[PDB]
Amino acid sequence: GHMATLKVIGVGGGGNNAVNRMIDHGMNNVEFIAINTDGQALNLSKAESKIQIGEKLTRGLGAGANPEIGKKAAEESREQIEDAIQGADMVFVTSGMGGGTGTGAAPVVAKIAKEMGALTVGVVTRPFSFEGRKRQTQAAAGVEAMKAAVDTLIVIPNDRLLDIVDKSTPMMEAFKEADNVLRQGVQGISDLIAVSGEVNLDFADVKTIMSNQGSALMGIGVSSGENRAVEAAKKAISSPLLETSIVGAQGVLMNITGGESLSLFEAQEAADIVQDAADEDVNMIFGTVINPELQDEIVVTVIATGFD
Ligand SMILES: CC1=CC(C)=[N+]2C1=Cc1ccc(CCC(=O)OC[C@@H](Oc3ccc(F)c(C(N)=O)c3F)c3nc(-c4ccc(C(F)(F)F)cc4)c(Br)o3)n1[B-]2(F)F
Ligand SMILES: Nc1nc2c(ncn2[C@@H]2O[C@H](COP(=O)(O)OP(=O)(O)O)[C@@H](O)[C@H]2O)c(=O)[nH]1
Ligand SMILES: [Ca+2]
Repeated sequence: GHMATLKVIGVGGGGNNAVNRMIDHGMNNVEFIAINTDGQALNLSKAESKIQIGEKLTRGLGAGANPEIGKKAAEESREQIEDAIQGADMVFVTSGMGGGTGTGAAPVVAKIAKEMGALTVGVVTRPFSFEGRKRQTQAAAGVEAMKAAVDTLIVIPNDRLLDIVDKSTPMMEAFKEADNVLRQGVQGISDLIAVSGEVNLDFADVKTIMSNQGSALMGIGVSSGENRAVEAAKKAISSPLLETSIVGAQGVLMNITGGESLSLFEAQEAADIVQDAADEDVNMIFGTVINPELQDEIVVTVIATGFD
């Protein structure tokens, strides 16, 4: 045995960007890997591990919006990608769909990770509508290839970022909001592995809900005071940024963390919120953690799968 190990792999520009910002934000117990055709971007990566793919193919340039180049680049560097993944129990592959490198290389990276035995989760963006129909169509083909290669896929349409900004919100601030989805998902699973809960969930439960599943929702809700459990549950299952909503979920992993005041009744309330919002009979795998360092705060974390 061993404690399950997580790796986060950014593929292409947006994925590299997300890795850098996640490192800026602070992340423990996760190995970051930056993968790119673009050697200039890779040289600026904050990631401990860097893989320049397609050296012979692009000679250190990007893939110039041709997803076939990203795919061939990943295939040319297959052994390097294998060596960088080796040992991971879980791999998150993050990439912006629509360009040349991520669209083509990220599904190959995901396929390698899954063939190497890792639980493989993709977190990808679709391009803004203002980038045009061709970019959207190219990205859609990437999303489909991603879905065929991963265990579970989280898709963030970049157009959703236009729903959470005002007319002055800096573009980089909007990008950081999108980063929260992956980042807090990683932090949640890390905490799940590391702590023996009063009603415990561990990596085998993660595998049961996420293995070979397709579309997924991951979310988290923190609340306090009067209706804290219902509120936190509602916040966990309702991100404005995700393409896949909770509605239709057949499998759910749900954890509630609270202080010593965490009540049985409010645990039921929270679990019921997820049940009814799913509008399905949900196979729930339910966990609970008492963190006495919490006072009046409750945290609800949800991963939902089983839509397809
Ligand atoms: C700044 C700030 C204030 C507050 C309040 N916070 C902040 C920042 C962050 C960042 C993340 C969080 C909340 C994390 C969370 O609470 O996660 C619970 C985790 O579960 C656990 C955890 C421990 C256990 F002992 C057990 C168990 N019973 O042994 C247990 F179950 C959990 N992770 C997942 C999960 C499932 C799928 C996915 C994927 F994306 F991969 F698809 C990711 C995560 C689930 Br489902 O559950 N905060 B935050 F605390 F809100
Ligand atoms: N949300 C977000 N989307 C991004 C970011 N960077 C790029 N994108 C999106 O990702 C798409 C592909 O860009 P990029 O990753 O640079 O292309 P690649 O390097 O060829 O894979 C773009 O068309 C944008 O829609 C980012 O930092 N955040
Ligand atoms: Ca646990």
